[PDB]
Amino acid sequence: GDSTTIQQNKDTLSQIVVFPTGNYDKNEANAMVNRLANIDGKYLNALKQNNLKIKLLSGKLTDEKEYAYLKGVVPKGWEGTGKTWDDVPGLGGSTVALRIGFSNKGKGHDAINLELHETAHAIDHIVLNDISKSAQFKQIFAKEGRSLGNVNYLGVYPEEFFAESFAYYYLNQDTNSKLKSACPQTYSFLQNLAK
Ligand SMILES: [Zn+2]
Repeated sequence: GDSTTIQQNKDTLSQIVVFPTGNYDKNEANAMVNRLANIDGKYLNALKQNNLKIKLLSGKLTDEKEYAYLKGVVPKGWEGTGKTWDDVPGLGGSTVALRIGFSNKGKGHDAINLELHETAHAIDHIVLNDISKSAQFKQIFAKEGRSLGNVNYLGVYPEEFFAESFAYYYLNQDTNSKLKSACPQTYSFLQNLAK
């Protein structure tokens, strides 16, 4: 095809994205925002309507004043390695905060791309009003919820199954074909949300 949808979507992301104060990888930051521009303008416009910002980081999480209490708190599975939220690869909630180079697979998380996955935790719980609670989805989540692995993440919150399957549905065609083959009803659910 062409780049027209991506050019509009990267310009819509400009309106809600926040970069570091200096000393960061500008090609990988802009490539993260391009990988998120490749998703859908309807959800990008809806997060812009909801003023939900994209915080790109290259430093301590505790250097943002909204995470100043988040120094010694220990997240699930990091007690055994002695680690805290201050060094997290990225997170989501009232805002999504994302660490350049650490949102890559295998940097202290098992997700295939944590950028798109934490962004999808925002699309789900802002734009779709947490559709992951809904019993029609839940029948499929109980059927197919772990056929793409990552089971000590996809077994903790329902946004994890949605966002990992959504990342397999957006990131690359080998992951499209793997999700279609492993979670077939889930691809038929996701196409009906996406259309
Ligand atoms: Zn997650």
